[PDB]
Amino acid sequence: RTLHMNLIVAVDGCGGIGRNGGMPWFLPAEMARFAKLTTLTTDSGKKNAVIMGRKVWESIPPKFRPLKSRFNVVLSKKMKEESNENVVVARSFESAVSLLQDMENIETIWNIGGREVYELGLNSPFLHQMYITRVEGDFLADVFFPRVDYGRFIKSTESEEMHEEKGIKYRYEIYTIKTDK
Ligand SMILES: NC(=O)c1ccc[n+]([C@@H]2O[C@H](COP(=O)([O-])OP(=O)(O)OC[C@H]3O[C@@H](n4cnc5c(N)ncnc54)[C@H](OP(=O)(O)O)[C@@H]3O)[C@@H](O)[C@H]2O)c1
Ligand SMILES: Nc1nc(=O)c2c(Cc3ccc(C(=O)Nc4ccccc4C(=O)O)cc3)c[nH]c2[nH]1
Repeated sequence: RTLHMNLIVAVDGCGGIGRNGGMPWFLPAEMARFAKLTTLTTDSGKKNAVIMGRKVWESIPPKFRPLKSRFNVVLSKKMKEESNENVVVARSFESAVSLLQDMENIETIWNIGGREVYELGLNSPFLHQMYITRVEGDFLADVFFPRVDYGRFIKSTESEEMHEEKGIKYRYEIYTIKTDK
């Protein structure tokens, strides 16, 4: 085998995710949870995969650019091939998903996004869960999360407190596709 593609995103009050090619906020604790959720595997020795658009890859600091302990797939029609063994450039979403499903040591595909990547994942058969961090307020984003029918999902009822860093408040949400749930 089973292979799950889980989308992971942090949206503001207007569903915005990005502003001026970068993120509208800095939340170290939320980013630490992101790294944990996208890195940990039930079977050690197996790895997780992160599939991202070109602009997300460019928004990752070059010192951390190949996301450690995770196999990196970058969708791009323009970038040259990446010589690194942990990064691979895929020219289409279907080819990227096929390449990931071929690799046996990949446990879970974490769609970390870009709007087009989020939409493609939302239409993928491997779609399992959405891990949505809902941030309060309007950060005047220029790039947004795709429109999505939450009626396709079941919202997990675990107790979710409010979190706050640097006066920025947010809360975690987990949705599971109704086909699986
Ligand atoms: N808050 C969050 O959780 C969050 C998450 C992700 C991103 N963001 C923000 O949002 C922005 C990045 O997202 P974005 O939507 O602007 O861009 P993106 O999807 O990250 O990157 C777009 C690029 O990816 C490539 N691409 C996408 N789908 C493809 C496909 N099916 N086949 C081939 N190539 C494909 C193309 O590369 P070429 O241009 O080379 O063809 C395209 O121009 C930044 O502002 C970032 O900080 C925020
Ligand atoms: N929720 C949610 N938040 C996001 O920021 C986001 C992004 C963009 C992004 C994704 C990852 C990083 C990054 O390098 N992060 C880390 C930070 C500290 C320690 C380790 C890591 C690591 O992963 O190694 C930065 C930016 C895509 N999708 C997202 N979803």
